[PDB]
Amino acid sequence: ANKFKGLFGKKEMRILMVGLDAAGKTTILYKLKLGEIVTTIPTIGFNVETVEYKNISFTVWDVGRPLWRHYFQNTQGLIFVVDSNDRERVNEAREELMRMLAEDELRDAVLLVFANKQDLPNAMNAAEITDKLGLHSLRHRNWYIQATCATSGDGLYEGLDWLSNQLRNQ
Ligand SMILES: Nc1nc2c(ncn2[C@@H]2O[C@H](COP(=O)(O)OP(=O)(O)O)[C@@H](OP(=O)(O)O)[C@H]2O)c(=O)[nH]1
Ligand SMILES: [Mg+2]
Repeated sequence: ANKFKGLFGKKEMRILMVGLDAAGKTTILYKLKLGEIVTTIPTIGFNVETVEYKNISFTVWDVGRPLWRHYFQNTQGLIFVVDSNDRERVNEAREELMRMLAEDELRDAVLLVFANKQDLPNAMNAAEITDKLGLHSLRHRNWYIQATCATSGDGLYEGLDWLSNQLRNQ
């Protein structure tokens, strides 16, 4: 029994999940067990991973283009995954997140931040990640931060349940 397959209602739901390389995004995709990850290379050096099961679709790429903006406009949910143990690159994660949120095509996207790798000893917790990313500053933005360990699965249901509920009841 796959807990994610009935988590997104029955209407079309499109989610874009991005983040710096090594944040844990591909790990999350596999954990959903929603089918084969299809990799496309729309242009050399731009790798896109897609998972689709019935009404739910995840699109994934690393950050850090015209095609990006066409992916944006159809995006209802935006997930930003961050390596909570990588203090050296947390500011870079912030700048990439803020760059995406400045895009008009994502103006109405609901934002879920996965503060990933919470299993590691010296990982910043979700409150610290919230402050380092400046999420309290966000304007006209429906956002949530969820502590996760993608390799164990902890937190993934909780975050996606929050996001799905927001998308289905608004
Ligand atoms: N400790 C820990 N590691 C995690 C967690 N999530 C992902 N990882 C690990 O981090 C590395 C990068 O994950 P990946 O999903 O490839 O990230 P990406 O797709 O965002 O680039 C992988 O290890 P490798 O590259 O070494 O195989 C993966 O196993 C987590 O919650 N905790
Ligand atoms: Mg990857």
